[PDB]
Amino acid sequence: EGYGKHITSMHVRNIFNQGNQVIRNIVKQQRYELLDFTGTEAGTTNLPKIIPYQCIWWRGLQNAANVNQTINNMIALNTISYGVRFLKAKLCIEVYAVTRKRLIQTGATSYYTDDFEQGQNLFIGWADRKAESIPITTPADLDETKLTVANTTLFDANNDNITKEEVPTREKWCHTWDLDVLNHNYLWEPNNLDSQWTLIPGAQAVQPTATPIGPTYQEIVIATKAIGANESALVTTIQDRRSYPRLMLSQPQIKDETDTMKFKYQIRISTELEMEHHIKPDIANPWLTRQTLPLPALSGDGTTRYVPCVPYETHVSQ
Repeated sequence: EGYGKHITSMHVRNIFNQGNQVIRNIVKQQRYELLDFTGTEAGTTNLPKIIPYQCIWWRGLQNAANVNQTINNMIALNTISYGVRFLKAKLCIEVYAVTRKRLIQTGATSYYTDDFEQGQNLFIGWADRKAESIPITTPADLDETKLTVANTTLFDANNDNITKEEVPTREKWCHTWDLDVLNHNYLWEPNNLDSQWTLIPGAQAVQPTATPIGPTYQEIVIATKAIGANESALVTTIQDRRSYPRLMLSQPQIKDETDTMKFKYQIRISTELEMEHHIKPDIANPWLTRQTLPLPALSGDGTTRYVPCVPYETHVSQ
């Protein structure tokens, strides 16, 4: 018998883990940006300005210069992680200033000037009553400033469907999503989120026929995975339905002597998406993908992509 101080008989011991380790990263993006309803150019128009939180721009793809390190952390962790679960998403819009171009006419100059409105607000619209979609072409289109849809508005005199929440200056609007829909201990494939036509977790059973997504929107997923040419994994899980109504920013519609008085806003968009990275285990186990199903994405040859914004889910008594 060994007399050492630390001596103890061997219990069955293997230190290598099974993947129980979880890093709980957050990916933050914080942006002070312009909302311009004045101009005639693209997203500067009077049209509402969409927030495509379905398109998982939380990465901050709409520009390459907004990458912070939280991404650079996510990019790394996705290298060492077999799977991920997004357990929260926190969106907060601050309204610092409000501004509107007043029209001035002198000597047929017909120039403009800007005025502060402390009494008007920023209307945050929801599609919650209607079914709508977001056209997507390039990551740039994910910019919530310059993103628009033609002939769309938050104000329809015939029927007003939108659910609206007005944000004054010196006031913030913070909405939060719970993005862990995956029961039975399934996870999301690691993604560095370099694709705009990729989408957010949650099950909107709708998918465009022109861009068939596959099962991952189903409330029950029936899917397969390659895991090499020799093997295949059958990924099968339940995930709760989720409805992500189109989130639209807009000014009030003020009929003015000429054409619907225009405002412009200064806001700070604060986005922190919370991710739990389940790191790859100490030993290679490619078959862990049996627990992972890819992030939903719009697959197709087209240059443009229409994401379902589907507003809501009826609740039936049971």
